[PDB]
Amino acid sequence: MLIIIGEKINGTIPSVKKAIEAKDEKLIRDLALRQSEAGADYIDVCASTSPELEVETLQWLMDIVQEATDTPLCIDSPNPRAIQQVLLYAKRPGLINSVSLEGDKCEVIFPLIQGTSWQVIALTCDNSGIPQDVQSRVEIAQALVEKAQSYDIAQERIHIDPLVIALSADNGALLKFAEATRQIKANYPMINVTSGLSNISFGMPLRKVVNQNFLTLAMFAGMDSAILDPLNRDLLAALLATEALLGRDKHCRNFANAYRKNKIGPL
Amino acid sequence: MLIIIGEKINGTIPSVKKAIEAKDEKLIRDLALRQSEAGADYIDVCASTSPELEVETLQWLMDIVQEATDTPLCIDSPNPRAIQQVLLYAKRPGLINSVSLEGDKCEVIFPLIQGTWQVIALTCDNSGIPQDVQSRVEIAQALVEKAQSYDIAQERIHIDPLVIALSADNGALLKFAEATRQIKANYPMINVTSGLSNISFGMPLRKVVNQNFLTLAMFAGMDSAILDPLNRDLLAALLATEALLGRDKHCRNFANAYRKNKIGPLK
Ligand SMILES: Nc1nc2c(c(=O)[nH]1)N[C@@H](CNc1ccc(C(=O)N[C@@H](CCC(=O)O)C(=O)O)cc1)CN2
Ligand SMILES: Nc1nc2c(c(=O)[nH]1)N[C@@H](CNc1ccc(C(=O)N[C@@H](CCC(=O)O)C(=O)O)cc1)CN2
Repeated sequence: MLIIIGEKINGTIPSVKKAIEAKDEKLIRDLALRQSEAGADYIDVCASTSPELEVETLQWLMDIVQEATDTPLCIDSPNPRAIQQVLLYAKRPGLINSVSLEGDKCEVIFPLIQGTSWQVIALTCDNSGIPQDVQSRVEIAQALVEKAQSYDIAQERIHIDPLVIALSADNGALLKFAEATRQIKANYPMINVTSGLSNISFGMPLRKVVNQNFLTLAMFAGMDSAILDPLNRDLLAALLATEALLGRDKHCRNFANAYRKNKIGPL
Repeated sequence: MLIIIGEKINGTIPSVKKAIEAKDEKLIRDLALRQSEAGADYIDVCASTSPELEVETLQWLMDIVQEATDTPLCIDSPNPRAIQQVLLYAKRPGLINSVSLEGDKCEVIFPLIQGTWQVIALTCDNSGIPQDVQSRVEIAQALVEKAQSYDIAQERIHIDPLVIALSADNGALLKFAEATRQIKANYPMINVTSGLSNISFGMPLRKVVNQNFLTLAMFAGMDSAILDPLNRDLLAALLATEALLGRDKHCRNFANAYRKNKIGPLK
């Protein structure tokens, strides 16, 4: 069954930016609870503030989220020092978003989780940036798994993100995401492949439609977890329909339950 | 690449049945036109009336469609004798819906199109519609073999694996994809086709399920489908899925359609 990382608590979204500035606890609790109620397995928290305010902002977001829901945190920062300084504010282990072959991300994050039950998203990039092909992404995923192994981190705890690019930039963006996913899972059947949805549609109209269909496909290609907006009813219906279509919803009960509970459908 | 057989002109849709009984040509003319304008490659025509009226009703439908559009006909009848009696009324080669190993379907239809027409061939026989993969694959081989008897090339045939309701078999889509893989493997030049609505029988939000089934079936290798191209949401899925599969250079059909208002909010 697809693992859902709810994306909505970010500093990039203007309403969330404004709620952080205001210390608007109600808005953050409501995003937390409703993402959980829609089926999120992790609640992403991303401060998106300046460097010097990031750690305090993450701490505030984690405190408020955990008041509202027991669903575990996905700590989203591009600064491993920030992640280090907030890990202890989590009440239970969750997901770290993320590491990569860039700079010292692995050597800061992996000692911090080596021994505990934290999981980790690992992006397929390194110091030269986004890879320019499938093969490069696959080799980077291998290098990530080996590094993780040297700190005793099992492949099961790892969500490889092959950083899908925009379909407007490369019309093979999905055919290349599906190929990297097949090769990575072929080399590591216990590993998890993850993606965000939004990058795929950057540069196109009706981005929600494009995101949905990419999800519908990415699931069929083997994607195990995804960062997405589970408050998007249409997206949630497509998600659950795709779960039933891939033979993961016994007697289509979850889909039927979601409609009867008015989780999906009009409206 | 997905070849669209517009399903609208049927004798089972209450409104079209009333148009046949009322001889309301305008309605049929506008379904032919709108389905062509939406991109249909073939216009399915199905009488769905008392047997002894079927030939005359098929002829009436074929004349009105033809007068309106050059988009070729898909003659839809469960009675091969009816097909035989109306074939000469088509102004140009189209598609015949359908043959199967049931009764004398092949023995009637194949000599009819030998030396000429494309054909949908269902994977069912005198015992009914098998639900398993292996039986359907074997039935398809038998059909391709019998079609070869009349010099009908693989390229002219659209194999329909008759996908059943997901609520009746949760593996229906998985089985579709596997049948498709095997059939194509054996016959790389053939077409695989499906309708979209059977899959969602017995589930709520049928249109949602149908649209995700379409996306999945396209990635699985479906070549043609009988569907409603007047459905704004289904067309937006279809076109987003064409772009995601690498088939819409620069995403130009998707953008063009959006610009023309074809897909997206009706503003
Ligand atoms: N590891 C990893 N982490 C990530 C991303 C990834 O790729 N991989 N990409 C981002 C995923 N997070 C978001 C958060 C919000 C939006 C966003 O745009 N939200 C709108 C859009 C609404 C919608 O489409 O439903 C909103 O209004 O809430 C997109 C990605 C950042 N974190
Ligand atoms: N070879 C083959 N032929 C077939 C089918 C198939 O499987 N395979 N199945 C049927 C396909 N034709 C239709 C026509 C109309 C509808 C239908 O239900 N239409 C609604 C709703 C349209 C919509 O959902 O957008 C309407 O109001 O027009 C469903 C299947 C019969 N012909």
